[PDB]
Amino acid sequence: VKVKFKYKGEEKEVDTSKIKKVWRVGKMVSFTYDDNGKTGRGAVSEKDAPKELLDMLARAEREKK
DNA sequence: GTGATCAC
DNA sequence: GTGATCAC
Repeated sequence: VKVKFKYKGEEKEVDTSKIKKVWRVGKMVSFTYDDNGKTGRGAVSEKDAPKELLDMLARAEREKK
């Protein structure tokens, strides 16, 4: 599935399969991605986040340490 | 300010 | 070792 986001301003969308790290900053979801390139970075509202990313956040919220 | 990061 | 980013 895809998440569309703001960083800079050229608009963006990314397959959740290409998302390295996910975490919560306040009521915002922040993540890093890419592979062929640099580590891309993005964030979206925690309300308007696609269930999949939230699944990934939940995954990251239980990781030990 | 908040996490985590990149990019300088 | 600090600013710039991101949604509030």
